[PDB]
Amino acid sequence: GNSVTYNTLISGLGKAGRLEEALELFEEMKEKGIVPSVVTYNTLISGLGKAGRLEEALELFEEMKEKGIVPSVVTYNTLISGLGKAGRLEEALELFEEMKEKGIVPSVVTYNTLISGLGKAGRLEEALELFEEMKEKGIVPSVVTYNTLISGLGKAGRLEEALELFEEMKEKGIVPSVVTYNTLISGLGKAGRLEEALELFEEMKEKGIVPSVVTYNTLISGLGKAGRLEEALELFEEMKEKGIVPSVVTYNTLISGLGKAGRLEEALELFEEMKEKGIVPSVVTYNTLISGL
Repeated sequence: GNSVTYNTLISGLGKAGRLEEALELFEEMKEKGIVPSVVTYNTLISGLGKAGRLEEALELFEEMKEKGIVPSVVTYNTLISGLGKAGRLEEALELFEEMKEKGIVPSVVTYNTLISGLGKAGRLEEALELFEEMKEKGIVPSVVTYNTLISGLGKAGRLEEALELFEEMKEKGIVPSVVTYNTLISGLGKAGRLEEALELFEEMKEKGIVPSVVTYNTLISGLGKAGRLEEALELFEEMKEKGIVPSVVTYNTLISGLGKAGRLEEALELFEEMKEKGIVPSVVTYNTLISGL
C-alpha cells in the first residue's frame, strides 16, 4: 500500500460515510511521513465539512498549504461553503481573497455562496459589489444569486434597484423563481402599488411558473383594502379554478373586505364554503360578522 490505494480506499470510506476511520487513516498516512494526494484532501475535507467538523478541516487545509499542495476550486468552494453555513463570513471572504491572490478562479457557485452568506447576514451593500465584480468578470448570475439579491433588497426596502435587477433579470434570459415574484409582490404590496404589482403578476403567470398561495393572499389583501372587490373575487374563484388552497388568512381577508362592503349573504355562504374545506375560523372573522349587523 503506497498512495492511490489509500486514496481510493478513502474514496470508499468517504462515500460510505466511514469518515473518522478515514481521518485515522490519514493519521497513519502522516505518522510514517507520507504525502497524500490533493484528491484525498479534497474529499476528506469535504466530509469534514458536511459533518460540521470545520476547524479541523481548516487546520488540515493549512497543513496542505505547508505541503505545497495547490487547492482547486472545489476545495476552497467547500471551505467557503462551510464557513458560510456557520456564517463565519468575513474569514471566508478573507480566504476568498487568498484564492484570487493565488490565481485560482472563483467559480459561479463560489460567488453564489458568498452572496448567500452576506445576504443572510444582511450586509448587502458589501455583496452587491461582489456581484458586480461577478458580472465584470463575466460569470453568469444564476437564479440563486439574483433571487438572493432580490430578497435582500426586498427586506432592505431598496425596492427600486431590485426591480431593476428583476427587469434586467428576465431580459438577460434567466427564469425568475416563484419565491422571487411572491417577494416582489410583498414589495409592491407593502408600498400599496397595485398596478405595477398586478402587471408583474401578469408577467409571471405568462412564463410557466405557478404563484404560491401567499401571492394570491397578499394580493387580495391589498385589493382587500383597495375596494376593487370584484377582480379579487375574480382572482379567488380563479384561485379555485387553479387548485391552490385558500389559507385562513385569505378567506378572512375576503370575508373582511366583504364585511367592509356589506353584501352579507355572499360572505355567509363564503363562510360555509370556508368550513367545508377544513379551517380554523379566526375570531377576527367572527367579529367581522359582528361589525356588519
